[PDB]
Amino acid sequence: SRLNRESVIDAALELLNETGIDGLTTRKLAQKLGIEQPTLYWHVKNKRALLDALAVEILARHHDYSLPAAGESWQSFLRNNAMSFRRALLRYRDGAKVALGTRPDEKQYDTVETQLRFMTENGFSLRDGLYAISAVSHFTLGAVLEQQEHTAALTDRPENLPPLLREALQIMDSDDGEQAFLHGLESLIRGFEVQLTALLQIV
Amino acid sequence: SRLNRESVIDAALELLNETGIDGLTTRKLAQKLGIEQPTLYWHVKNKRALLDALAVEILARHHDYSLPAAGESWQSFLRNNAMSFRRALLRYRDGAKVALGTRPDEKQYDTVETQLRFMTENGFSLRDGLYAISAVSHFTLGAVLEQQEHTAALTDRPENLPPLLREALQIMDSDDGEQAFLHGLESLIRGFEVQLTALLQIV
Ligand SMILES: Cc1c2c(c(O)c3c(O)cccc13)C(=O)[C@]1(O)C(=O)C(C(N)=O)=C(O)[C@@H](N(C)C)[C@@H]1C2
Ligand SMILES: Cc1c2c(c(O)c3c(O)cccc13)C(=O)[C@]1(O)C(=O)C(C(N)=O)=C(O)[C@@H](N(C)C)[C@@H]1C2
Ligand SMILES: [Cl-]
Ligand SMILES: [Cl-]
Ligand SMILES: [Cl-]
Ligand SMILES: [Cl-]
Ligand SMILES: [Cl-]
Ligand SMILES: [Cl-]
Ligand SMILES: [Mg+2]
Ligand SMILES: [Mg+2]
Repeated sequence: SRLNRESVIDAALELLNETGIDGLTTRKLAQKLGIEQPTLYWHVKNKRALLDALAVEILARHHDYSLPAAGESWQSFLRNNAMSFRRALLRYRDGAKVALGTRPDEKQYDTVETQLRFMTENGFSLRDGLYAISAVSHFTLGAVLEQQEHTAALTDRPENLPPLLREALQIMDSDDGEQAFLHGLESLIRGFEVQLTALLQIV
Repeated sequence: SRLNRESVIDAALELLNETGIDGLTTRKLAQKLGIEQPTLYWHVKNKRALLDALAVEILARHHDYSLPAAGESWQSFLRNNAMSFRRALLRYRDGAKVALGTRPDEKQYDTVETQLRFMTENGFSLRDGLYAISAVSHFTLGAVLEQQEHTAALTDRPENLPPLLREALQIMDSDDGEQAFLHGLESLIRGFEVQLTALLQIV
């Protein structure tokens, strides 16, 4: 079928959604596209290049809150951004795994620059703004990964529980992870705020 | 060589450290142990079972701060716990990936029960204590994953940067991730504290 970037990525995303990140091999991608491997190699040199581009396209397709609204507070922006990031990562199987370790793509420069600039405009040093942004990303990535990967293990295989753990597992099995995610997100945001407002005060 | 649980795990950990989580196949494990695949299958039925046990053994070997000291504050415990968790996950290549999605093992029941009990004793509901513990784990897992996975991509492949992003990348390349990790950890902890102390107050 068609082998422009867009179609190669479409097909890769589809494949990722079926077989997960393990199953995203160049041989399997070639199979899905209906082509021979040297044909694919002309367009896609290895798994790594594919993963970088998938990371970018996942956000381009489904990350709709990349930018602060007019007059939006930094707290509100971080909140909306994190929820959108989460939604995008959950869209595809192992999407958070795909996103891991990446750096902003040229196509993401203006977006991430605006994010960073906006933090500094709200009183953060570049460093402290970056630390807050990173912590939000890491927390969100960790939550999504444990949610997605837990689900992959339940279909892989299936008491003596002490009571608090028994109940803690009941709490976790009664929700997809969103409740605990949103709770931790508020904690994290308020903590940045305490830090930011403290200035040079011991806090 | 010897095929008790301990030796199988030793060898798997070694293999993981060399080839990462992709390279941890039962065929390669058999090769390292010097055995045929049906021999290995008797001891290890699939990759999933191997991963669960590796998650457990990584913490057993290198997670030394699983339990609160006598009279230790919950804040201090969470801090020390998170640092220890991080250190354990960084010990092996893709260790954080190995740990993802798991649930406490029977061998971890008493430990995690004590953690949960200790939070409740310090004023948290079981739910809120769990939410704090989870957020710490997720944040820590996310940070380690992006640190480890970033490093794997630098050896996989190698300007037009706007200034804030340029500098943000300089900041990130000048440290292994620990500084930003420890900064986010304090934010997260203080946020739990604001939540906890607020009780029924609007906060
Ligand atoms: C500022 C920044 C960000 C990210 C990032 O990886 C990064 C980096 O690797 C080095 C220096 C700065 C950054 C994000 O991944 C990203 O997910 C992202 O690309 C991004 C985006 N493209 O919209 C975001 O929404 C941000 N958000 C999840 C906090 C975050 C912003
Ligand atoms: C309480 C709890 C924990 C963990 C966990 O996975 C979990 C769960 O899946 C369901 C319900 C409760 C828990 C941890 O993974 C673990 O990493 C862990 O096993 C653990 C340990 N074994 O010592 C920890 O140190 C904890 N810490 C990283 C916050 C955390 C505690
Ligand atoms: Cl074409
Ligand atoms: Cl295209
Ligand atoms: Cl606002
Ligand atoms: Cl033996
Ligand atoms: Cl043994
Ligand atoms: Cl203390
Ligand atoms: Mg990133
Ligand atoms: Mg866990």
